[PDB]
Amino acid sequence: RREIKIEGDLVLGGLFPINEKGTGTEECGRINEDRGIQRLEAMLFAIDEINKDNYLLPGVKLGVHILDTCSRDTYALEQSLEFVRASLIPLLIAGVIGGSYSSVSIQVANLLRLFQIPQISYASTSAKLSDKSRYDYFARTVPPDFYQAKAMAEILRFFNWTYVSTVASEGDYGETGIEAFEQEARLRNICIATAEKVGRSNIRKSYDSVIRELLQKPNARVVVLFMRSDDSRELIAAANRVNASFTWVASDGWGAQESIVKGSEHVAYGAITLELASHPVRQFDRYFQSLNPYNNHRNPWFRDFWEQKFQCSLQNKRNHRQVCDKHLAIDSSNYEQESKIMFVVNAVYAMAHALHKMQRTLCPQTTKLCDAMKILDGKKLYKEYLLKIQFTAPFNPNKGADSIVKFDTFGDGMGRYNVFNLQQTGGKYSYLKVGHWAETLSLDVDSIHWSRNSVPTSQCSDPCAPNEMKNMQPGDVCCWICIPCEPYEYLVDEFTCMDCGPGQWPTADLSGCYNLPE
Amino acid sequence: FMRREIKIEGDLVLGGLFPINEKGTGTEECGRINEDRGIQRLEAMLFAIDEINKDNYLLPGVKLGVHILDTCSRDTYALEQSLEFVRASLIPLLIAGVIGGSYSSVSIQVANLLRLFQIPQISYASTSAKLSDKSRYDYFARTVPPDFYQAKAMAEILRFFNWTYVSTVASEGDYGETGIEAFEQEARLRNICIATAEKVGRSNIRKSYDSVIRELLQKPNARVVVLFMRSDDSRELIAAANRVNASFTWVASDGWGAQESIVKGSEHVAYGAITLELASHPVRQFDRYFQSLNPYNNHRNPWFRDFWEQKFQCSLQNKRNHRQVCDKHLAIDSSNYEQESKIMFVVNAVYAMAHALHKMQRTLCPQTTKLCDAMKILDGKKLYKEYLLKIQFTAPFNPNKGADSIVKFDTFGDGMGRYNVFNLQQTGGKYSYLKVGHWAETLSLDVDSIHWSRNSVPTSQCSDPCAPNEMKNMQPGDVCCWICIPCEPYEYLVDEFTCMDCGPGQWPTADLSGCYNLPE
Ligand SMILES: *[C@@H]1O[C@H](CO)[C@@H](O)[C@H](O)[C@H]1NC(C)=O
Ligand SMILES: *[C@@H]1O[C@H](CO)[C@@H](O)[C@H](O)[C@H]1NC(C)=O
Ligand SMILES: N[C@H](C(=O)O)C1[C@@H](C(=O)O)[C@@H]1C(=O)O
Ligand SMILES: N[C@H](C(=O)O)C1[C@@H](C(=O)O)[C@@H]1C(=O)O
Repeated sequence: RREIKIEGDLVLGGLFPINEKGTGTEECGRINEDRGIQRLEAMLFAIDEINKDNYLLPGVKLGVHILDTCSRDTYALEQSLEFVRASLIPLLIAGVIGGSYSSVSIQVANLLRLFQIPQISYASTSAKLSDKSRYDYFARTVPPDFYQAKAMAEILRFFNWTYVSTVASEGDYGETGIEAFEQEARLRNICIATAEKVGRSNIRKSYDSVIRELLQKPNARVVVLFMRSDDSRELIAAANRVNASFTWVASDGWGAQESIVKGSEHVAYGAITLELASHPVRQFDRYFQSLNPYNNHRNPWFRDFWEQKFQCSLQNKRNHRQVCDKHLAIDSSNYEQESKIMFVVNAVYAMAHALHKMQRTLCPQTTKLCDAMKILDGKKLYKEYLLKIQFTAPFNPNKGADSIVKFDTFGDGMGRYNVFNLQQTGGKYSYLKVGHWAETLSLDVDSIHWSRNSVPTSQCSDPCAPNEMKNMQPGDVCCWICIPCEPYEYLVDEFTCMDCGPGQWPTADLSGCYNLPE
Repeated sequence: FMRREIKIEGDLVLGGLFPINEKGTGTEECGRINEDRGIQRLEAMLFAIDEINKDNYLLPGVKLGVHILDTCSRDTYALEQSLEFVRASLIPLLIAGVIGGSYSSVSIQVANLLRLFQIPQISYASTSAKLSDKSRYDYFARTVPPDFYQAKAMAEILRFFNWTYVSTVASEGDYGETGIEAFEQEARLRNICIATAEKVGRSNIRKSYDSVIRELLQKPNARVVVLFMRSDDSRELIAAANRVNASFTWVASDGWGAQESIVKGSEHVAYGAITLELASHPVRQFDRYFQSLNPYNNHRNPWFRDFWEQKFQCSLQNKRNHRQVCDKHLAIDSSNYEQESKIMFVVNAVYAMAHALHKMQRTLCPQTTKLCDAMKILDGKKLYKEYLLKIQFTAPFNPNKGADSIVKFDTFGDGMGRYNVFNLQQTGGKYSYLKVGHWAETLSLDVDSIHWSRNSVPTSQCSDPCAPNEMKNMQPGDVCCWICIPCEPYEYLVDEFTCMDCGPGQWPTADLSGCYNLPE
């Protein structure tokens, strides 16, 4: 029963997948270091900054009530009940920052709307959340996968990968994400060899079984992935067991996390992944690296985090071995800012700017929470927050690279993505930015390192022999057969053989006909 | 400081929600006791549970407990209270299902909460059509029909008496608005125009209502006013009309229904009103039960005392600093109590949940009549889809079995769309409601037994009637309003809307019905 409760004049609830999904009968498992602990600290970071800022909510201290979602929608939902009992020890919640997984953000959203509690997600990308008729108190600093799916399909359409396999996570993230892709695929004449999907309480066999099925479609060497972070790790490990090798094209679920490929790097080599377009928040690196078990007591999960990151033990762990060097530290050699940290910070600041404007509007005489704001109107708040437009928390260089945080009419963020390629050049494995997507695809193909040093081929059928075969399309529009032609016929075009006619014969290259002698 | 509730343990527990108290006015959350739709309905659930707990053929071996809460007639409050039902699935009683919501707004919000934890819910009075949408309210069912039908019965009654020009007033919320929306659609199809569409709502005071009356008055021709309002709001509107002594022929939905409490203190303003209510029949055994209740033998209902003091204008030792202690011989009886119109639906709702749990226990626990391990943790999703397919004869408390006394649900989880039409009379010096018809699929009513307002069957049309002596009825663009064109002295009225030349040698009769020959 861990949580972070910090009092304040106004309190923001927070939800993070601090722990991985519990396996079997347990509800929570291992620590999610980057997407759990880091992101949690980024909200703590943002709250601290805002509490030191004399121009944003001066006179109104922001507190928090942060809870673990353990990467499970049902668990996050039960936890969230904590945010609403509040409006009846318990802290009144002005708004909630959170949900990483779309499924948890959705369920939490169905609960928070009942009590008019605004919610801002910093990572939930499902297109379902754009529906303001169902999630009317939900907003997010990231875009809907309606766009990510387009970026992925256009990438395949570029390298002409017309025959691919897809595996998607069960849940609102993977399923709706994969559906969007399928639609985008059709429109670009891309066929799906086989559509697999893993899900809830799935064990090895479920994944091993997916690898087998992918293998049963040898021609489909490129496999599209729209899977949760946890499931991705599982699928990669499975491929590693039977040493399966495909060119992976995964969504942000996998993203640019090295943790997903750890221990199966050669299997994911050459993979192409996507992640929302972002830039690290510099002041955050300083904050996070200054954290250690001695100065960070407000984060009840930090000790378990520390022990797992460094393979520790102090006096607060199970019956293990190897105590830990008091000189260990989070630093430039073992830490790298999580890709979505920026969105966590701007989500919190968005809520703050929305409360600030509301306080200036209802409390014109003081900087304090006046009686008129004693009981917040969350409906108004949400429609005082949707219209917000401000420059990304100080923590962002320039102001011309469109560093403005604001929301769509659907409460969504801008659909900008970056494309990455998992390389290893320097002995070590890393993600290199090899392109991006803003409205049209963009990537310099020369910097990409493929699997098996060769740009992958993923088509239904083998290419026809030149010397004489014509391309023949059967019933579908992806597969075909090759029909060698009569020695006296030439290829008027790729799919049609025609008689050169009397006195004539086809040219060595079969492009035309030359006259016969004798 | 003291938030009351009823907690009775059992092998299985049913949550309950009833508007025991009226909406609180101003800063307070709850107000006066709602006697009929509050206390009665509450006790009808306690009644049903007792009977079930004595029935050896229904849930024998499994005692039903309850967790009944007050909604104070407010969705937000009902919502906060319901949280109690979900925390339970984590002192607290585990909820197998919830019986409740009277007002649609509370049933809807509660349904939005309960579905998240797959807790089945059966409402005994919420009629909003929205609730038929199993894509949003997938854990909700009800023993009553959607107003999709009630609105049709109302529009067909107007179309009958040719009331083509009417005003409407709807309560803000899912009951009044969706209800009035259905009527508006039904009206158009039957060529009925709406003079003015008013609507009262949340935190509304006198002026909001007085203002509605004034606007109704600004449409004198529309003498018939259609109402689709909550009980509480209805009472306000009628009180408002009573102040400026405004008089219209009211056609109200079940919200008003056949409650005498709505008209009390303004009976002459509501005289001749026509109201609808769901077709039901009193549950005889309940009369006996409710009548045997008194502050001495009914300690399990923590609201009964307040109830008592208000019904009789009492005081004992558990009340404010008032006067007049109360006669220890008072008693609820045939002279001061009449079964609330929807009691039958509360009993059936509760019985439906029991039958659903009963069938599930017989299925999952084949060796005993006890709640076996297999059912220690109920699968609410299954319960709901074991409960939707339920079909049984109305709790013993219903005579015959041929008048279709079978409780079941639509594919939408709704009940059957059958209504009764009532007329507010006063013949015997006292005001009362008289059944003057009913609606099953087609309207039906014997016009002769109806007592109208101002002893004359109302006229509710757009334009003033044409002068006889020479005017012809003329229809412009719509089918509700018209203009009257006096005719030439040499024209007669071949028909109400047509003037024709009598032709040479002839001249129209004083009456204008024909032409007579000219002398000279
Ligand atoms: C097939 O893909 C290659 C690789 O980008 C490209 O050069 C070529 O133009 C494409 N051909 C088709 C079918 O458009
Ligand atoms: C309604 O109008 C019809 C047709 O004009 C008429 O026959 C009927 O009597 C009217 N209904 C009543 C009873 O007012
Ligand atoms: N975009 C993911 C989702 O909406 O579910 C979210 C990823 C993240 O936390 O960055 C998590 C996921 O892997 O699904
Ligand atoms: N049928 C009403 C509704 O759906 O809201 C319900 C009436 C009742 O409790 O009998 C209450 C109301 O007044 O609206």
